[PDB]
Amino acid sequence: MAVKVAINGFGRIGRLAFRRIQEVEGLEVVAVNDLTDDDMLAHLLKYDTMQGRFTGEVEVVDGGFRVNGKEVKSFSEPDASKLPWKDLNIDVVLECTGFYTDKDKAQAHIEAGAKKVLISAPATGDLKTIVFNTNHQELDGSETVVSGASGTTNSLAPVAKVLNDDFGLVEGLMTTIHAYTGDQNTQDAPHRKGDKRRARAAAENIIPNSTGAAKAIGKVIPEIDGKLDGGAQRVPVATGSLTELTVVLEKQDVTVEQVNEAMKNASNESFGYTEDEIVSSDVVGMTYGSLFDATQTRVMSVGDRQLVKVAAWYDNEMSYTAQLVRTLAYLAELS
Amino acid sequence: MAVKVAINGFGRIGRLAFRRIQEVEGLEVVAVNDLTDDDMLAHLLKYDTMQGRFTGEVEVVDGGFRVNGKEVKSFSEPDASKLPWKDLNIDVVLECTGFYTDKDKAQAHIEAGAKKVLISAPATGDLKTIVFNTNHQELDGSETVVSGASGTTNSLAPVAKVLNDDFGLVEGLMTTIHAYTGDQNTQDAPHRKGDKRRARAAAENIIPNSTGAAKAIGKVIPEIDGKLDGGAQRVPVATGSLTELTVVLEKQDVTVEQVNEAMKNASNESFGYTEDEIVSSDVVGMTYGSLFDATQTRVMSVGDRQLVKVAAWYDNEMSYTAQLVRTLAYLAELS
Amino acid sequence: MAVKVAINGFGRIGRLAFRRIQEVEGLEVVAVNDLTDDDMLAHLLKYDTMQGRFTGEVEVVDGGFRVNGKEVKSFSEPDASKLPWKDLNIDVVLECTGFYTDKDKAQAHIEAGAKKVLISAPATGDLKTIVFNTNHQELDGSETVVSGASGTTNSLAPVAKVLNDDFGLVEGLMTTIHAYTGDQNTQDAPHRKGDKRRARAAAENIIPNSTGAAKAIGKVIPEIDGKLDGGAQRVPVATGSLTELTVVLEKQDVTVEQVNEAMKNASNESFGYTEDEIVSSDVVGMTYGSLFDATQTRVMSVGDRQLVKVAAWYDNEMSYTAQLVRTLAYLAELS
Amino acid sequence: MAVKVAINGFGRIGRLAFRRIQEVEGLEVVAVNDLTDDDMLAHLLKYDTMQGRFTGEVEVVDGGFRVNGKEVKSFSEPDASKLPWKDLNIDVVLECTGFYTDKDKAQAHIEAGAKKVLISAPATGDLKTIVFNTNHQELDGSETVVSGASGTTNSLAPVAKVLNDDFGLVEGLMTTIHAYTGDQNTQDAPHRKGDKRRARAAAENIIPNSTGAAKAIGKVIPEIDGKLDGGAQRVPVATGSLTELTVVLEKQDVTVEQVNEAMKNASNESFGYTEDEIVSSDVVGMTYGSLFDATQTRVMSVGDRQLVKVAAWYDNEMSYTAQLVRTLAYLAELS
Ligand SMILES: NC(=O)c1ccc[n+]([C@@H]2O[C@H](COP(=O)([O-])OP(=O)(O)OC[C@H]3O[C@@H](n4cnc5c(N)ncnc54)[C@H](O)[C@@H]3O)[C@@H](O)[C@H]2O)c1
Ligand SMILES: NC(=O)c1ccc[n+]([C@@H]2O[C@H](COP(=O)([O-])OP(=O)(O)OC[C@H]3O[C@@H](n4cnc5c(N)ncnc54)[C@H](O)[C@@H]3O)[C@@H](O)[C@H]2O)c1
Ligand SMILES: NC(=O)c1ccc[n+]([C@@H]2O[C@H](COP(=O)([O-])OP(=O)(O)OC[C@H]3O[C@@H](n4cnc5c(N)ncnc54)[C@H](O)[C@@H]3O)[C@@H](O)[C@H]2O)c1
Ligand SMILES: NC(=O)c1ccc[n+]([C@@H]2O[C@H](COP(=O)([O-])OP(=O)(O)OC[C@H]3O[C@@H](n4cnc5c(N)ncnc54)[C@H](O)[C@@H]3O)[C@@H](O)[C@H]2O)c1
Ligand SMILES: [Cl-]
Repeated sequence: MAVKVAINGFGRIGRLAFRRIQEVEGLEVVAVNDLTDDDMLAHLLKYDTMQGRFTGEVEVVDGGFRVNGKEVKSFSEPDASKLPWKDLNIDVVLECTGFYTDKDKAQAHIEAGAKKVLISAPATGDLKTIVFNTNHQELDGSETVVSGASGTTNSLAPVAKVLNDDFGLVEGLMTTIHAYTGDQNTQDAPHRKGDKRRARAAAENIIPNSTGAAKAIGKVIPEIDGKLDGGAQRVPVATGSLTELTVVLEKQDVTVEQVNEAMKNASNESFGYTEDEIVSSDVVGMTYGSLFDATQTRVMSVGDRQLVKVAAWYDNEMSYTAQLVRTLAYLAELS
Repeated sequence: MAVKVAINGFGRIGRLAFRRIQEVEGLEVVAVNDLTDDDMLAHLLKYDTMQGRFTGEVEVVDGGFRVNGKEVKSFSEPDASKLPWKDLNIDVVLECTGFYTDKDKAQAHIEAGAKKVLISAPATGDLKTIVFNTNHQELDGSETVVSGASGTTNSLAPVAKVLNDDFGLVEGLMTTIHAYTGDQNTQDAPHRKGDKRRARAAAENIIPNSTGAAKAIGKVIPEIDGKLDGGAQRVPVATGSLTELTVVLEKQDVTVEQVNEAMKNASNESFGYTEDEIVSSDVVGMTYGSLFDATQTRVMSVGDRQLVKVAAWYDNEMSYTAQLVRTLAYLAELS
Repeated sequence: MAVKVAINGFGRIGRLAFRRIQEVEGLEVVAVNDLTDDDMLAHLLKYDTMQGRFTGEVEVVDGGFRVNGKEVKSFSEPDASKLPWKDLNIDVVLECTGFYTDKDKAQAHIEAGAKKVLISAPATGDLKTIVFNTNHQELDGSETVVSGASGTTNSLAPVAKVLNDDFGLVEGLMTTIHAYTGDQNTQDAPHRKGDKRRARAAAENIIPNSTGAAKAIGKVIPEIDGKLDGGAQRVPVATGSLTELTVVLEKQDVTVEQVNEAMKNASNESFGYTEDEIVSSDVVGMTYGSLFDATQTRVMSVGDRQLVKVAAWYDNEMSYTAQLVRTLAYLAELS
Repeated sequence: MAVKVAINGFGRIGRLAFRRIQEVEGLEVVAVNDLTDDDMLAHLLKYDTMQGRFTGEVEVVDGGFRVNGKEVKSFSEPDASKLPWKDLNIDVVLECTGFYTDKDKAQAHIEAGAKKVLISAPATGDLKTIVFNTNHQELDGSETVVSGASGTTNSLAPVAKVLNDDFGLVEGLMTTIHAYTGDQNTQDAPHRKGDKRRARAAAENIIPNSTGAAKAIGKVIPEIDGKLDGGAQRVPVATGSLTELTVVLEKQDVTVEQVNEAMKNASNESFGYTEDEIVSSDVVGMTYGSLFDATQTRVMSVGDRQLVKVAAWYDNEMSYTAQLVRTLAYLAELS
């Protein structure tokens, strides 16, 4: 039958990965783990502020919940090493808690009996960081623990690859205007990780913040390692984000048209192209990992010296989740 | 010299109580306790999203911080029983963590050496619940643990008293349209206390939620115990709230004017009166505990049967804080 | 073939009425009028911040736009008396500009050649005010200008009817906690109609405001004329709203359960029932005119005197639009 | 006595300039013009969602309003050529309506009798564009119509000057993450100027949009004419903005520290310097034209090739307004 998936952390990425799996044959979520009870899990699956009402039926049953007639087993175990993955025969854990973002920590799922772990974030340790349709083919099926990178990395990789392949990337700087996330406080309050900015009221501020997306791009595209860096501004939309990239290229006399054309030629189910004057809410729930926006391309030329600026939208939620689940499927399929 | 105050929980209420104590002679905050470091505390005192920049100078120093030339000792101790209150000679603890909202739990501060505790919230146990300028005179100086009630209770009490004194309260229902607070999640997520509504994205929803304010009004005004109940709708403003009360009265043929008049006559530093067409942002940072809005008075008469509706604004932060600090001062002065 | 509909004012209600007519056979929108060009119209139809991407294809063509292979003629004419309705054989104008909310003013469409007008708001003059599934049967086919009421009226009517039929309505008061609309300013600015509250930053305040919904309920349910009144708080969500109604009933010893069952028994495609602890975003895009929320029903009893409170959600946009289009269909079919 | 000022367009910039003039001696606002009545004007002066309650007393009087005992005459006249500026002896009109942003159009105030006009925006035609403390010394007193530039320009100019003087500006690109403003729609609607992005729900989207600030910088700093370009993202905060500038410099091996120090050395009352990890609400109401944020400086070095990124905050309202008022004072003082 299907690939057996357990989701660890039924949060934003967890539940959306659950929804998305509902429309990909060969994958079944058989178990979910988190820190709450079934009443709350079922409820947050059914209702979603940004992504909309869940389409199927959800019902609390014994030991978990039923979704469109399928039993999902649920657990409330903060220590992953104690999860009953061996008895459940879990083929892949989707690790979406935010607390196991390291090869050695995530290993706990393997000890508990899962065959492989896919982490919904950048992760430290000796493992591959994968953006689907940019470098998934670097997976060979011997990996046990894999990172699915970040929303920002997924928005940036296909854009950066085209810039480098077609024009030769000398260097660039990124800013991501990014929806606020669960890691920010509702009101000004002490922040768990001592970040004085993620401390502030999330929905009432433009908030500068760091991201590894550009700095660690070299893990996704080794041939440009060290050539990008940048940061983020977290702003008050609840999901939907934009990556602006300003670069220096080797090729001279570059034009808006050549850049846009090159992006369009690279488009697929991960990397979308648009020429419509859209805004963030238009990309909520979209399944492209990156939507290239040709209306935002600019070229500064002073004499023979040029800066090239481009921008790609991503739903930091659904865009990333759709990539995560593509990498999931590919990863499972290799065994 | 001054009354020695320690603040437990340097959060929204804690920091604002600190600010407000800066302009009230005879009160000095000598200690603060929370779960973070000085860098974070100093920072959140200096900067405040809704309430504005702190006016004085704040500098991180050894074992705490200096504010306008005064040393504040700071601690990072979750178990209150362990705080050095005896060494510091604490006269009153302002208990503003949200975790000691009960007479027996709050007792921990007394064991630790504080003479008295004032809790920035409704609290269970055998103790007095005080709304300044409605029933603060019920304090005699033999109390060790006192509750300052809630924001909503302070908004409501003075309105409820006038209605009862002047018209005879038969019964009523309340809804507070309330700013969202720190116990709501930033994004849809499991809620610590299992509340499926406080679980939702705070700044993106109208959220029905409970409040004891009306049900427990009888602790502040015994003679109307059991006559009020109601709830809240948490909405996306970061601070600033409104209490609507709909009531049945014993007196007949009541008019809008008679109600407004009676409210105006009862106005003081705690209970304000306005006839201007204001909106929530207008009351941010105000120091009335309750601002009666005459433009919102409504009287429904069918034959000889009437419903009377009124509304009072409050800054759930600063209004409550100003009331809290008035009570603190009165409380400390009684010994 | 189909009934020929022209939409006047391609705004929030106009474009959603357009979307909604795409899925109701026997109605075709053949013309649209507004104050802009086709580029803008096509665009606002394609992309909708709260209601999501339009599903079909939209293309600017000559003299209007093409939707799913169908030609829509578009005009840019502020004076309705000059629209080419006679030439286009318009059966019904859906009047959604906010500028023709009066029988005599709306008469301009009839002079221009439309057979009938349906107004997407309360309207003054000698005409029927219709809430589908509460009093649409009051239409006999001799009306030329009809009002579809307001979102609030549509949320309230079916609730008020069950209350009266099953308990005897004595009197009541309403508050609707309501998403902000286009008649509010983005920033504090002079307000076109002199309302000092609708003048304020819409997305940054809780804003009291008037509404005729309750006061004029007797146009929809004559037997309770004069027994309801109340107002609105406009709050920062971009669509989705809640009506709170506090009532006195002739029936004594009423329980929460009795009220809830009576509501459930009246449910249909206009009046939904829920027991889930939902929040405003959960109703965005729903097609019930009114969603009764059983979780919010309260009964305050003091001796034999009771106040009953209930609450019904409505997407002020899509709920109202769904009702408007049901009324449109029924209206057109009577001829 | 004082310089006589009239404010045309008592909008955000108009009212804030009015407040700010209350604390600059030698300036008196004697008259205000807009399109509303006195009730509305007085009210919007008193109450301000982001900027707070006005401190003095405001009272509607005959033919205007009284502020702190001073009579302000008010008018309701859309055609500036008809304003009674000669009878009032206006020395300067502050042109803040957004409808006279051109030398020839603004001439109308001169014909009506004003001696000089200062425009609260970029303006076309033969006139000087002034950022106070960057180029106000280019004013000689023979100017009759002057532009105060934009908030963005005022944020950018001092930053760009330091970059050019100390390192040699080769070229650069700018993005401003900007609070939404009054020219955006509350809900998705046709936009007055045909802009399909400014058409969208302002407080629910990240919205790319154009700005002349970088492109026209050469009007403020001639020696870098043509070297900058860029755009804006309008995001959901009601006021408070950030300018990010990414540049190529002549000087090689530039460091973060060198850049920051050079910015600190240039600081004055128009150009602030900070090393605190602040967020947008922290700059609401600040009087710096530009607040340089040292924590956001980055230097990307690949071999011998560098990009330098910096960022400066501004309250697009109060920062701009304080700059406008300083230019007003200097302008009037030259005659
Ligand atoms: N845009 C995004 O939200 C986004 C995009 C890509 C990746 N990510 C990453 O994915 C991860 C999750 O992000 P999120 O936004 O979904 O966070 P979230 O807070 O919504 O989800 C975390 C969930 O996991 C649960 N959890 C926490 N500790 C646990 C434990 N020890 N055992 C079991 N369950 C536990 C929490 O209760 C919560 O339900 C993070 O690493 C985040 O950085 C987020
Ligand atoms: N926010 C309001 O509108 C408001 C109004 C009236 C009353 N209150 C009440 O005041 C209390 C706190 O309110 P708040 O909004 O400031 O909460 P908050 O979210 O700001 O948190 C308060 C602080 O308590 C600290 N804390 C938590 N546990 C602690 C511990 N064990 N020891 C020491 N410090 C600890 C937290 O780190 C935080 O800084 C609550 O009881 C609340 O209901 C709040
Ligand atoms: N939006 C809601 O929540 C809601 C709910 C129920 C009823 N309504 C009512 O429907 C009507 C429209 O509401 P909306 O919120 O969709 O407004 P809106 O501002 O989005 O739409 C009005 C549209 O009509 C256009 N218009 C204005 N004058 C015109 C004219 N003279 N000729 C042609 N076009 C013109 C405007 O350009 C705009 O597109 C109002 O009466 C409103 O009260 C609104
Ligand atoms: N909002 C900002 O951050 C900001 C910053 C710098 C400059 N500006 C510029 O300042 C100008 C005004 O901006 P705003 O945001 O205060 O706009 P606003 O809409 O808030 O105020 C404009 C005012 O002009 C009045 N008005 C319009 N036409 C008029 C007429 N011809 N005669 C008399 N009064 C008229 C309106 O009633 C309104 O009060 C614009 O040119 C704008 O670009 C805005
Ligand atoms: Cl995150």
